[PDB]
Amino acid sequence: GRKPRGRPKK
DNA sequence: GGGAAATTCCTC
DNA sequence: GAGGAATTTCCC
Repeated sequence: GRKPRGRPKK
């Protein structure tokens, strides 16, 4: 749904 | 535990 | 519709 603002996971 | 980068969400 | 701005995570 709504993905917060951040750097992708490893 | 600090500095740097990627993707996302919103406006015009 | 494309660009600009804000927030979060990773490596050493």
